[PDB]
This record gives sequence, C-alpha cells and structure tokens, in this order.
Amino acid sequence: MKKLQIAVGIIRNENNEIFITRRAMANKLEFPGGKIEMGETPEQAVVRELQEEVGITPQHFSLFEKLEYEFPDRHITLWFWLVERWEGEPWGKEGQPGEWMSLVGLNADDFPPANEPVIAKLKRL
Ligand code: NA
Repeated sequence: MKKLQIAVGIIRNENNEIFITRRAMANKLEFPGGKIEMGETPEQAVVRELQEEVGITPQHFSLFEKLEYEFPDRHITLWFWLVERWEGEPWGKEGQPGEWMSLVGLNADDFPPANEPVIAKLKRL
C-alpha cells in the first residue's frame, strides 16, 4: 500500500476568474498541480508546484477541497488549494500556457469528472 497525493492550485483573481490549463477529453480544462514529494508537506507542495509550473509563489491560500480515492494497493488524495494572493504572474513557465476563465461562463462538463464538486463549490459562494 502506497500513497500518491496531488497538490492542486485554484488561482483566483479579483475578477472571479481562475487560471486553468487546456489539454491537447482532448480540450478539457484542468487546474495546475503536481505530486507531493516525500519529506514535503501539502502546503509546501502546492507552493513548489505553482512556482515550477506557473511562476508564482502562493502567499494567501487555504484548503478548498480534499478528495480521496481508494484503489488496490494505492490511496490517492487530491488537495485543492484556493490561492487568493501571490507573488509573480501565472504563465506557461514550462511550456504549459494557461488562461484565465471567468466562473460565470464555466461549466463543470468542461473539466474531467473528478473536478465536479470543486467547480460547483467555486460557482456558489
Ligand atoms: Na511535480
């Protein structure tokens, strides 16, 4: 039994827009994120992952949602962090250009199914 945990960043600006990436579900939207390494905490992981993939250092953030998946010999945990303040400007730092999408025009169906409960929550408030 081993764990695989993913730190996910929900970067939201002042205009209720979120920074998302598009995939080449050939065009579904996704949140930036990556694996939490051994010896690294969930908070340290989302900061590092965003610094590496998006070019920002999250300063003000909180746990927005936590999803668990139990498969044979593997437990998966997705940590979704709502990032409201940061240093830097999001961009395709490692070739993964993202884009700002307003929540008013976003549909959960545009994201892979795992994101459903997160999008619903984002659009409520
Ligand atoms: Na990574």
